[PDB]
Amino acid sequence: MASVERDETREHRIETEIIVDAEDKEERAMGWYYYLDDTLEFPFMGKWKKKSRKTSTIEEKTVEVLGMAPDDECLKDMYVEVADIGGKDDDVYTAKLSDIEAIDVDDDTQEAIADWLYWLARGYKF
Ligand SMILES: [Ca+2]
Ligand SMILES: [Ca+2]
Repeated sequence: MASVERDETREHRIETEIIVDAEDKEERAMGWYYYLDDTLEFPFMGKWKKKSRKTSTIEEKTVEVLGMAPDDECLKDMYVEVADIGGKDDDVYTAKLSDIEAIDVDDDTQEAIADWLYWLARGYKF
């Protein structure tokens, strides 16, 4: 639980659109995956604020975000394909959406990310 709520409007829009028929874990994951992709307008630039290896601290890296991972990944958690801008600029990886923040993106893309970060802080429902 966390108080990451402007009002119960978010909970009701999750309930009446994203997960309305979903409660089996695969459906919960797919409901989130479908509406998050559709809201996000990839490609976009972001910071991979990777949870550190040392502690609950952050090891940031600057990345280009190509798209959400396959549905085969997105059954377990929200994930995104990413390419390192910092040095490689020629190779690709995958990151949790839970460890990404967008940079200079449109409002709808940024809202999907912020809303997912609220769900992350809330402690999930699947
Ligand atoms: Ca069901
Ligand atoms: Ca889309």
